[PDB]
Amino acid sequence: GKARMRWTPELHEAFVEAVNSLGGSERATPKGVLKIMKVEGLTIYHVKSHLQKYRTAR
Amino acid sequence: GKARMRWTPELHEAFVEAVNSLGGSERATPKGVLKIMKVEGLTIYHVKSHLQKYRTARYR
Repeated sequence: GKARMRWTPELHEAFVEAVNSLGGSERATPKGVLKIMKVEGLTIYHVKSHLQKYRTAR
Repeated sequence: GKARMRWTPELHEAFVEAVNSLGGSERATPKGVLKIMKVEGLTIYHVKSHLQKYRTARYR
């Protein structure tokens, strides 16, 4: 049904650094995270999905 | 090895909001700020360092 991204350690680490630079999981936006990460192939849909999961995880 | 924890404008703004809720910079504790901010990797030492500077700051 849904295509999922391969969140490697390196990619997840880049994501967490982006989230933190934007003030944390509650303050960061998918678009802001996407803009900071500058990863070829990454999309809003996938960042949003991961950010929602990250918030769920804590 | 390890990233520096940089106090970006957005992370600083989150900090200031937490301090304000705790009654200002002298009344706030570092652990209280840390608990409010919920940022992965942020430690009591990062927040103490920043809060010590902010206590001496003239302006919000």
